[PDB]
Amino acid sequence: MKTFEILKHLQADAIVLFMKVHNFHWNVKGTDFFNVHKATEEIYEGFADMFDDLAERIAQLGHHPLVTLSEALKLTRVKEETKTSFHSKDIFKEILEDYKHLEKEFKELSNTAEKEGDKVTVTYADDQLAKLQKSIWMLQAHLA
Amino acid sequence: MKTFEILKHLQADAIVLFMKVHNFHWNVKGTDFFNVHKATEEIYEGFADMFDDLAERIAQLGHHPLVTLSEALKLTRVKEETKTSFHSKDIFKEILEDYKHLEKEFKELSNTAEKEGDKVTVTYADDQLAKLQKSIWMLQAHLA
Amino acid sequence: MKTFEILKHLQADAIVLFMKVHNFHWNVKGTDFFNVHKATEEIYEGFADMFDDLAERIAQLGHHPLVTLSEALKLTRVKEETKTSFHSKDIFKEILEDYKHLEKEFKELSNTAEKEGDKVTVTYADDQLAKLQKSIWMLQAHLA
Amino acid sequence: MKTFEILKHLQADAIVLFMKVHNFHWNVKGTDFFNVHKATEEIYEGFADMFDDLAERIAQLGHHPLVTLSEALKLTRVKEETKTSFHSKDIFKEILEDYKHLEKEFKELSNTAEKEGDKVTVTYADDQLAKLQKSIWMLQAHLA
Amino acid sequence: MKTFEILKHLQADAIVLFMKVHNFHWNVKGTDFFNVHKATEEIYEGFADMFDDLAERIAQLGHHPLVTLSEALKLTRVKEETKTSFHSKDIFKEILEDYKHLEKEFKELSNTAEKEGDKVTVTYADDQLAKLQKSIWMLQAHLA
Amino acid sequence: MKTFEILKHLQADAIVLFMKVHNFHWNVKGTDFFNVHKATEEIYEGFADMFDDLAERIAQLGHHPLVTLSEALKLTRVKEETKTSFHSKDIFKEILEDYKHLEKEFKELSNTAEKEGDKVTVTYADDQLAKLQKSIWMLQAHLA
Amino acid sequence: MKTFEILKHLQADAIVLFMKVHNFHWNVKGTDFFNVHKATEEIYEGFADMFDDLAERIAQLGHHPLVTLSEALKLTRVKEETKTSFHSKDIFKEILEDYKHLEKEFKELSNTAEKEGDKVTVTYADDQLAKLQKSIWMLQAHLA
Amino acid sequence: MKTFEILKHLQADAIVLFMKVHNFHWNVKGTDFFNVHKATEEIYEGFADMFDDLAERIAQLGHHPLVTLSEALKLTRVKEETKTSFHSKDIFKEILEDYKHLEKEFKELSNTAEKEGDKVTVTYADDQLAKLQKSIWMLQAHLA
Amino acid sequence: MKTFEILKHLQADAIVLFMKVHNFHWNVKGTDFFNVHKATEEIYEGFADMFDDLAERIAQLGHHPLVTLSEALKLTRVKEETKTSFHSKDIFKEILEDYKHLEKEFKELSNTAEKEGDKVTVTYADDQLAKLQKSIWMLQAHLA
Amino acid sequence: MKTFEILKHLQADAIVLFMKVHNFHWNVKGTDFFNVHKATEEIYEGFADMFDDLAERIAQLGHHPLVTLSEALKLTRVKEETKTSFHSKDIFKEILEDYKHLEKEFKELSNTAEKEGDKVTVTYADDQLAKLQKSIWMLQAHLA
Amino acid sequence: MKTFEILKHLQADAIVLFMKVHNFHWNVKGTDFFNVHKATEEIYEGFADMFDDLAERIAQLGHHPLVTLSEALKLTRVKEETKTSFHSKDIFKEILEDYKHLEKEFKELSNTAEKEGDKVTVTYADDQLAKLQKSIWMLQAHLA
Amino acid sequence: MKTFEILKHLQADAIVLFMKVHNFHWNVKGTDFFNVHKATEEIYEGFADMFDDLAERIAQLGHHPLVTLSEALKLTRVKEETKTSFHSKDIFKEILEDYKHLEKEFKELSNTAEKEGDKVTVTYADDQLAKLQKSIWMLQAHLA
Ligand SMILES: [Fe+3]
Ligand SMILES: [Fe+3]
Ligand SMILES: [Fe+3]
Ligand SMILES: [Fe+3]
Ligand SMILES: [Fe+3]
Ligand SMILES: [Fe+3]
Ligand SMILES: [Fe+3]
Ligand SMILES: [Fe+3]
Ligand SMILES: [Fe+3]
Ligand SMILES: [Fe+3]
Ligand SMILES: [Fe+3]
Ligand SMILES: [Fe+3]
Ligand SMILES: [Fe+3]
Ligand SMILES: [Fe+3]
Ligand SMILES: [Fe+3]
Ligand SMILES: [Fe+3]
Repeated sequence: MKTFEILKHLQADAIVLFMKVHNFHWNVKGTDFFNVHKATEEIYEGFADMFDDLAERIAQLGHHPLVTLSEALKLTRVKEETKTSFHSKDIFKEILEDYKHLEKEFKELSNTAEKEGDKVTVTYADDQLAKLQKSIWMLQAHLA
Repeated sequence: MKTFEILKHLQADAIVLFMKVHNFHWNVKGTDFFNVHKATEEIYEGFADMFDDLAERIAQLGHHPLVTLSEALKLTRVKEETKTSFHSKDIFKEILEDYKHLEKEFKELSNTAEKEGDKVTVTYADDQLAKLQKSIWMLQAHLA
Repeated sequence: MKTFEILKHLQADAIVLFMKVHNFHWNVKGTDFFNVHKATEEIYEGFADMFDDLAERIAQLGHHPLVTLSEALKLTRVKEETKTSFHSKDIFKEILEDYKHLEKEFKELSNTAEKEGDKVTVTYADDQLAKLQKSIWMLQAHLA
Repeated sequence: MKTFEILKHLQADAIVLFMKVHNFHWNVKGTDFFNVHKATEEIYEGFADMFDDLAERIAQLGHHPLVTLSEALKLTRVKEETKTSFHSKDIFKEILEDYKHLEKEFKELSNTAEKEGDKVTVTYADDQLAKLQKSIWMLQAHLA
Repeated sequence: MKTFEILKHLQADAIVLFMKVHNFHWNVKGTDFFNVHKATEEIYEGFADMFDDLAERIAQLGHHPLVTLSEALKLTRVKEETKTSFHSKDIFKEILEDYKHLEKEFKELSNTAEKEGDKVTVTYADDQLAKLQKSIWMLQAHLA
Repeated sequence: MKTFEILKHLQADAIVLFMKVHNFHWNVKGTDFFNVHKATEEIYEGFADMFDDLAERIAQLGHHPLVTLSEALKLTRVKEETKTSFHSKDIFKEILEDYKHLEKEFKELSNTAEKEGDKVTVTYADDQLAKLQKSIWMLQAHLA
Repeated sequence: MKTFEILKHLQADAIVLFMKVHNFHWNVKGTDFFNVHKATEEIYEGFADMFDDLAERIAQLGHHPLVTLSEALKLTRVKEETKTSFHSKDIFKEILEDYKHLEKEFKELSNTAEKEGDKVTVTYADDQLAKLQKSIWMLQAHLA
Repeated sequence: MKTFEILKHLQADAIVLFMKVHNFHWNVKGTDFFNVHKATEEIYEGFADMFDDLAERIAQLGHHPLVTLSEALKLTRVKEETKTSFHSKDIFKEILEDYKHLEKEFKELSNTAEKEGDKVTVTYADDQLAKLQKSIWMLQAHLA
Repeated sequence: MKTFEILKHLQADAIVLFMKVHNFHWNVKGTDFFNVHKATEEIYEGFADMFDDLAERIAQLGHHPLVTLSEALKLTRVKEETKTSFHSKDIFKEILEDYKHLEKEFKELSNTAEKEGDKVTVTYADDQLAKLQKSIWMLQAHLA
Repeated sequence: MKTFEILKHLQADAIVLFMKVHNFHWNVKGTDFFNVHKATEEIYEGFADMFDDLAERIAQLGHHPLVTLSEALKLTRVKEETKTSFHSKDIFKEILEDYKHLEKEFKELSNTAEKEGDKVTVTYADDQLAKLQKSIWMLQAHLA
Repeated sequence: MKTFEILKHLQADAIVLFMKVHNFHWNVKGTDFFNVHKATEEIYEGFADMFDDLAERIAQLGHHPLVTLSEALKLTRVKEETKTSFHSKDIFKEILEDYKHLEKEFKELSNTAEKEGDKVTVTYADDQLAKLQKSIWMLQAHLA
Repeated sequence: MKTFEILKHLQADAIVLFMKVHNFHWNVKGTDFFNVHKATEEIYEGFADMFDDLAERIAQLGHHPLVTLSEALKLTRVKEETKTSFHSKDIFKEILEDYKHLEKEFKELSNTAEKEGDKVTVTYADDQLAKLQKSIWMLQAHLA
């Protein structure tokens, strides 16, 4: 699996997670509501940035980003969430597991782009790893 | 078709159009590139607001917003765009036709919510009509 | 009961609730203290805006707003709170019930002002309903 | 008289009042000069917004806004002011009477647009009524 | 009369004056309307800060602030104003006399808190005296 | 023709051009719509500043600015535009010719005010020439 | 009297007027107190800028600005004000007469600097004339 | 123990608490993570201000602030925390006890500086007491 | 010498020092020019604040501030500086000695206002001491 | 060719391109004038940053940046543009080819600095590649 | 030598001085490093503004600005600096002499543009003289 | 020595240098006082950021940051400074040598993290090297 393919799969994961976290946003229950509600807004606004970043990296490489939701659904490795009620504990557990998935995928992006001498994608992959590793650390602490 | 059903169909249209306009964003060609590129960013940021607005209106009404992309695709009336190259003329024509569709749908939202005495949804529907009518006017002028 | 009378009763409720929520502000206990303390500040600052809005709507209609606390106490439908210690759960339950009361009263304001052809008051009533319905939704979620 | 006709007459009134209030701006006498001078600036900047708002509402409806001063003068119901010296009392009396005129005209705009099912114009008419009713209240108080 | 008692009486005066000055705000007549209207807004926003400051000082001392309007009315030394029409001269005279009252009361707060070694309350009392003495000076000049 | 007369004729031209450019604003057609629409807004906001500047210069000189639209129409040298549809090319050509006219008139203002020793008007005339010469240069480039 | 001499006399007038207007600031009586108090602050902050501007112009010319109050008093043409109570009418009359004096002096600065080919001082003199002529116009209107 | 000695001991406590609270910052566990994490950042940024304030007060008095960590450790009365995992409850209890300690020490600073006639240090001590008393109140409420 | 007398003498010192430091501002020589030039601007802007503060404190006490430069010169204890060339070393030495003078005078203000029970003036005196003691410390370091 | 040599050649290219793009800025013709004019300003402001960045990287490495235009002209690989009239199409083609050149040169900077273990220059080279690749993508789209 | 020729020679001087001052920026030695480094940045950012100003003035006059570095070098009267190490004293001396040169050249620009009746260029020349005369004054003081 | 060990030693160096530079801050002597005083504040605010950055990197790696000053003192390689008086020359020499030390240590962090495939730490190490290399360059210039 080569660089543009990894990016396209990640673009698909970003839009799917943009959606899944909106679900958490709307359907969180319990007294720390304002907190989760606030934090989920910042998270899905991050996914939409990731989505746009990945797409423009694909274009700059000479390839076509994904341009439909059905292609997103075809290419994603993320399970969509159908439940409609959550406490902060359940939401943080879900987001953690997805963060861990993305962390593995950005690690492969980094390593594969290095093998092809694509320095700009390495730098981009390494910047996302830094953000993911920090969020994973924080979420791991929420659950302890 | 009752108020929450109309809202849910519109929520589905917003996410699908959020995606379609990203396509225009990435794939516009020609010398007014910066202009289109800039304008499409403002448009899909509007769809994501519309998406979140509609969802929270659905929740406040006691119902569940849509929480998956496959439900978006099931409920939408919008055709997804598979082409990957455009000039500003082609993009503006597409966006106009979709604006006209939404304008009809928000008109039905307004009228149906009035029949049920749902004043808050009327006000919301009427605010979106004002924005749509202004954008339609402007787009109609781009194409003249 | 006619438009200016409904407004005056609501003006009385706003000042009384401005006070009741200060009580919650000062007397909240437990580890989410900063959260409640912050949120109550935003709530009673909203009541004081509501108080000033209702008063100036009364004046514009040709009538006198209420100008004393004893008239507030005479006209209010809100029970004053004498307790001086609370957790976030108790505070959110109280505020919800009062929000529901105001929501019924703004609904009557809307309907009565429509019967008299007072469009400006309808618009104002409908704007407050939108805010109340959103806050009710959120508070209902805090308690689930 | 139908919706676009009422709007066009109002567009004509806005430009004429934009001018009349500049006259007050320049020609106010007495020790509260800074006050009037300041307030008239805010008033004619409001008329120019009203002028541009009405024009773009006319365009969105499929019709042509007025595009010349002589058409403004043909269609206006406002008497132009030829005097060149005033105290604050004289200025506030003039502006009040014109505000009352506009308030009647926006009331007809609201009612006529309702009869045609033009929701966006109703909302716009109702927003201007709210501003006019507040300014009328204040000006009525200046003169008491 | 000991420190917390003086504070509680002052808390009662602040809410009562918050109300009385709203009356001036709404019911001022004459050509300097914008001025009074503006100044009264800044004054009652000061009383609400004073109200919240005094309450939190009471809490920090281990005691309960007042939490109802009827307790405000029981403890206040301020006469509520029932009239509903004023010129700037009448309003400034009223506010001056109330400022003088508060100045005497904050002087006693300062002296009593010194006798108990309550340095934080002294500093707070002395800060309010500085504000009151400046406002008294200015109001005394309005009336000369 | 003496200084105050030249200023008054220019005041008349500014209001007439304020109007003519609103026409361009509303009635521009073609794909660079956002651009023209944006630029015309900045242009007529400049004319309204010019209008107010000229008027206050007239007042400071001891004379009366023009205070009616019919006096504007009597004194102007600008032809009002009755057409209601344009491309950017047609709009820029129109605005250029009017800029050239104003440039000649501000040159006469400068020279005549110098002959009377009116230094403040010279400085003002010279500042407007600088702005006009820059805009003329730019518009001349649009059409090449 | 040559350029640096005119500047030095003006520097002396600026500091003396800085002081005289502080007197007005502190000692104004009557209900428009806030207005005068505000306006005098802006006026003496202008004199202190004028003072610093004139001084640095003197230095740039190779000469020494005045560096003591007694030299200010020796060189000034302004009468110091010993009274300690005023209404807005008395204050505006005083400031007008001093503005007229400065206007004559800046006119001589302009003409003398022209005779010596000192373009920078001309430009500076002409900028102060513009400010003075505008303030004179406004003050003349306060007194009508 | 004289004024500069009390200040130096407090400087030592501030740096030690700056460190201890970083520990809480990094090692907090549980779902209100964002809250604690946020609040601890604001707390240790306060200690570093206190540290710099105390040091510059010592210098202004003619003495040397502490300039090494080992001198901090020699002079501090605060126990360093070696544990590396906490919930919000444990953190708030720790911070409260340290706040109470500092409150006693600033009380002695105030009283000792009064005995020496050092007014600036009294004012500084009294300002820190106000902040400490407010934070103690809030923390006491977190634990109820 | 009683409180208002001490204040009036200090008002006289502030205006005289405002002037003396302008001299330093204009006439500093050497390579750290920008530094001194910058710092002197901040210093004389402080004196003008001190001047206005002292004056309004005098007024609030029922007395007349000084309103002429000749009264400033009569009452000041500060020697005016006639030299017109300095290095940073000479300027800092001068400013230090004047700071020390003011520090003694504000100490007497504090002590005398305490004897009369004038708490607001004490607080004001103590705030100026804090600023003076900090500046003295810094200037003493410049010269070491 | 070693790291400092590559940097110095790039410094020479940046100043030469800073100049060439000013030419485009001034001499662009056609109706999208504002667009090009705006974009060229942002481009040559980027070259001047690149120029200063490269120079300070050279200095930090122990070597001398280029300090004359004739050394710029000696070392540059960029052809200077002598034509003085362009449409947006011609300008974008020119800038693209130069962007491609710089992209090759920054790729060599990256690879050579890696061979010498100069991590800071690699990071800097990789950051410029990211910017260049994005601009190349966009310009390539302008021309399609 | 006529107006456009003088401007073009000055454009050449601005780019050459932009470069020479970058040299000072990078190569200043000694403890006031931050100061020089800061000041040189502000100076060469001024030259680049001067460069762009002169160029656009040339274009507005109907002529071609210089568009290559070799034309800059051909037309300049400024000696390029080849040294690569300086103290603040050496840098300020260099910049002063170049400021004096530009001051003579802008004086000729002013006088020649007056002879041709080119008012806009006079105003521009006179504005640059004001800036140059102020900087010359300051630099002359650095060296005393 | 492995990655987390290098980070922990650096965390210890950051807190120790945070302290040492406070010493320079407080105890600098001579006329460029404001400069050093300002620069040291920016430097120790950088160390506290470095301290917090290193700590959170340690936590994200699964290890415990240092949480006591005595552990800082145990692990540091930096000599604490006991002197209490300095000129800018002495301070800059000290800070340079410590910057050089940190530069060697961040180089080892980079190389060791590369050997373990820890990309996020490499990126972080390389970002600190860039800052250190720039500061070293500047400090080296201060001392030349
Ligand atoms: Fe994008
Ligand atoms: Fe939301
Ligand atoms: Fe209000
Ligand atoms: Fe518009
Ligand atoms: Fe609305
Ligand atoms: Fe509060
Ligand atoms: Fe105006
Ligand atoms: Fe000018
Ligand atoms: Fe200055
Ligand atoms: Fe400090
Ligand atoms: Fe204080
Ligand atoms: Fe004042
Ligand atoms: Fe730089
Ligand atoms: Fe430009
Ligand atoms: Fe942190
Ligand atoms: Fe990076």
